[PDB]
This record gives sequence, structure tokens and C-alpha cells, in this order.
Amino acid sequence: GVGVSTGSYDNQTHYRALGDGWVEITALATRLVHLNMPKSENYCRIRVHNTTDTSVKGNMAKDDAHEQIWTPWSLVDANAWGVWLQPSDWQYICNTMSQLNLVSLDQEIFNVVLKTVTEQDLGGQAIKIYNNDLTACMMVAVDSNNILPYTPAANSMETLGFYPWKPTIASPYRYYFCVDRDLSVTYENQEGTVEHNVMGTPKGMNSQFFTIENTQQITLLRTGDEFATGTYYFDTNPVKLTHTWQTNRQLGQPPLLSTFPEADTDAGTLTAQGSRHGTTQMGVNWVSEAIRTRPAQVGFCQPHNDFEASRAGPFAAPKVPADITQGVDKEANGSVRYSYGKQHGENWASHGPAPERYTWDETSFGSGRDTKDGFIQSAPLVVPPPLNGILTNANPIGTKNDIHFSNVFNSYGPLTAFSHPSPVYPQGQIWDKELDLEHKPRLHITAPFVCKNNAPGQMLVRLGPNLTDQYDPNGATLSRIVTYGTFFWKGKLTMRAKLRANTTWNPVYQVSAEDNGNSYMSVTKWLPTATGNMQSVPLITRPVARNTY
Amino acid sequence: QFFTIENTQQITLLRTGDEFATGTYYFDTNPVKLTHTWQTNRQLGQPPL
Repeated sequence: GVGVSTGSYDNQTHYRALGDGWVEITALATRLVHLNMPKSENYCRIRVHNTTDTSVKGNMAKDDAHEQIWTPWSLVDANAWGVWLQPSDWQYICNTMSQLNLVSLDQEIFNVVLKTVTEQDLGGQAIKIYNNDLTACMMVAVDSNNILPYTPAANSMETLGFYPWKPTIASPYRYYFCVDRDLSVTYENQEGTVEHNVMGTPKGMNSQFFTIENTQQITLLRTGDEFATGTYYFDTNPVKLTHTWQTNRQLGQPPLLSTFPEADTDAGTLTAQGSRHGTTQMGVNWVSEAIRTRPAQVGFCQPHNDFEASRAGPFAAPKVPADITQGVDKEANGSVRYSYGKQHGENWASHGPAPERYTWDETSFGSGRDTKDGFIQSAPLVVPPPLNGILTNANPIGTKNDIHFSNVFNSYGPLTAFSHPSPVYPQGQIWDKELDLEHKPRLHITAPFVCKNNAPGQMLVRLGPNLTDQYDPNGATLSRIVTYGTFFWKGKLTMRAKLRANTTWNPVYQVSAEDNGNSYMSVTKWLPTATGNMQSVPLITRPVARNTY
Repeated sequence: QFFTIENTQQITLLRTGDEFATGTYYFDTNPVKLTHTWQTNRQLGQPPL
């Protein structure tokens, strides 16, 4: 019926300790999604081509030229960590647990309301009247078989809101069309012209135009109807909530000290290098900590800002996130730069249109690479090497003195063992879909939980078309009574975690909330102001260090 | 490694009336896909609105 409710608001997180040190976290999230009517009722193939950027010589990284199919459907996409958990829950989980794993996901749509707007004068200046449409419906389809392309709204920072008391909106669904884009590489104010800035026609071999009407089972929902998509059971791998510190010079047995320090200030000299036991791979007749044989390489070097190009334009190749070293440079190890809005964590007192940005420096301290202090010697090791026997991060590669050997050096090999990148709080992404290729990547840097079997079916909502009395199908007018709707979305994400074990003598690192000041973890960020302007800055995921080897 | 086929195999002689039949070898391979891909690294994920 139209006057009875068909669900319950629930937002609590329930921890349940089951078994020998395993907690069952039951995160719940309920929001009021505000579905507006689509811009047009047609599937349109729109093309973006920023010639004002790419026409300037040197702007190949500023390219975002593409084509997209813009669907009239909106996406209820909930894979971000801030949707389900409050910051106290994330702090308790990251301090108290040792690993996290996803179990299951229930989703629900209830309390549907559709309203149409009208005009009245009342003063000579017309105002809107929001009547009620008890017979108009909204269309819901869950793509549980993943026919349609997988577009996460965590890519565009367009998921559900992170504050439960504020109503949120649904992101519009659109996917990529496969047309060819070619851009000619050129540097800043180079003499000459840009040879290639073209974009191609649709190709007959690879063109996929999907409609959501021909591919899905669409449920109509009036004001008394509810929708519930049942328990999708995850088949992911656990992520670890502890971080590592051991580099390649901190693996194995330390060398035994020949002399010991008398006071608390001086050091202890080891056995001299020429008469020291151990194994190396160089041909010198001495063993040292730098050239000692290790079990495996912990972090690999990766090429800095390599812009590859294959039938779509120049794109930067993704780097595995690692720690920024004492050599503070963040671009080499691939620290992800997040840019989010007021719905997702920006302080609401920011009147400017610029977003809130944050560089996520990784806490995997053994996998980080120091680029200024990396060097390559000649094939027989003769230290100290001459000038022509060493390649450092000062020598020009090719002829370019702005580019050194670290920009092109890839040292990913068979004995390379790196760590999985940490989940990012609120403006993260929980899960992903595995790429449909025969040889998969070892990891996704967008999400820690890549679904092995099938991703959860993405939810697509739209409003049913409300027509006026005048409707010509062969006339492109579409009068279309101005309707909108609000509905309630409730989801349940089940997770399984393990409790932390305390082996170290010293007090280990913890994420504590500090007092009001210039510190990063002051409480006044996580408290509303006098006008209620909340703010969510990210939290450290991996406070507690763990032993690699 | 000098291999001879006489010292290593079981050799069947076949005259004009004889037949040979080697039985069902059952494969244990992985499937190949008869569909091709088009998505580059600039066509993955959600397009910008």
C-alpha cells in the first residue's frame, strides 16, 4: 500500500567474536538516495576532445579525449570504506585486528517516493509545488552476471555519501566506447607542429553498444514496493592490517659483532670484511652488508612516469604503491593522489570549487626505493669505481639531462616479493572486478579485494518515464512531466577479521586521536562545527608493524 | 644426449595386414578464448561525467 513503510533504517556495526580469535564485523549502511530524472531518455554516444589542452605542445599528460555511451540509468555504487564504517570503527579495526577479509553483501531498496513539480504564482513570482505521484514507478536492475561494463563510482569519487545523516545522490552510469585516439609526443614550445591529434570513427570489429533494457531484468517499484538483492558471497583474499619495515638489508642473520660497545653511545665493530664468513654474488674477496646474498628482493624499481600509448592515447603506466624513502620523492613509488568532494570528506566550510586533495604515502617501509641513492656499477665489482664505471642518478640518459637511469630502470624479477597496498579510509574502494584476460595482474592498485569469481552485481536505478497527454513517437519533443524520487538504500557488508597478537616488548604504534592543534589527528576534524560542518580526512590503515622474515 | 629410438621405445612392426592404434590421450589444457578484446588502459573503469 501507499501509506505503510517497507523497511527499517539501520546503520550499526556489530562485532562478533567467533572461534579462536576471529571477529565477525557486520557493517550496515542506510542512505536516502535522491534520484532525479535523466537529462534525456536516449542512449547517446558522446565524444570528449580537449583540443585546447592537447593543441599546446607538451600536454600529452593533460589528455582526456575519449568517447562514452551515456545511459539514462543511475548507479547506486557503494564500494568505498566510508559508506559502511565510522572513523571510530576504522580506528578500532586497524588497531585491534591483524587482517581483514570480505564475506558477504546484502542490498535493499525500500521506502520509494516519487514526486512531480508544478508552478503557482502566489505573488506574481512563480514558485514550485511538489505534489505526489502514487502511480509512477522507478526501475531497478542488478547486473549480477556483469554483462554491462564495470564502472566503479569510486573512480570518479561518486559513490554513496559517507555521513549517514545526510541524503545523497546516485551517480549516472556511462561506459567507454572503443574508438582510436592518436597523439604525437612533443615537448614544451618545440619548433614544429603537433602531427597527430586525431580521433577515429567507430570500428566494425570492436564496437559494443549495451542497453540496460535488453540485458537485465528490470523491477518496477512504486511507493509500496520494495527490492532486495540477496547475499552475494565474496571469494576474495585477505588483506593484512599490519605493515612491514624490513628492507633488503634487514633480512636474515645479522653479522656477529667482534667488539661490543662499552657505553650507550658508541657502536660495535664487526669482523673485518676481508676475513669475514658468508656468501656474496660479486667476485671480491670480502663480504659486506651491501653485497651479501639475500633470499629475495623486497622492493622493485619501477619506471617513473612512463606514458605508454596503444590505440587509445597516452596513459601513465600504473605503479605498485610503496613507501617514500628518506629521499622524500613520492612520484617514484606511486603514492596515490586522491581528489574528493564535500560528500566524501572535504570540509564543508570550503567555499571554493577546488576539491580536497591528499597524497597517500604508503607504509610499506621495506619496499620503498630511494632514487637519488641508487646506482649501478660495472660487471666486475671494483669499489671505489671510476667515473666511467658507475651510473648514478645524475647522468643523462639519451641526451636528456632531466632524465636519469631510474626513470627507465625496471627491476621486477622472479625473486621479487613486495607487499599488498593498504586500503585507504573513507575515499577508498573496497572491491574490484578481475580483468577478463587470460593472464591476470597479480594485484589491483584501486582495490585490495579483487573478486576471484564474479564481482557483486552493480545496481542501476532510473525513473520511469512520465508522459504528458501530447506524445508523438515520430516527433523528437518528449514533453515529459518533471518528476523526481527519493528512496532508501540499506546494505549489509559482512567482514571477518583476526585479533592482533602482542609479541614485542615495547609499546607498538597506535592510531590515537590527539587534542585540538596543528596535528593531523586532532579531534576537531572528526567533530561537527557550530553550523555542523563535518569532515573526513583519511586514517592510517596499518599502524602495527609486523616482521617480514 | 644421444637418444636412439630403438633403445627407448616399443616398436610395432606392421605388414600389409596389420594395423596400429594408439588410444585416447586425454588432454589437460586450459581453454583459449574465441573473442577478442579492445579496451586499452585508457578505457578501464568509469568514464568522467
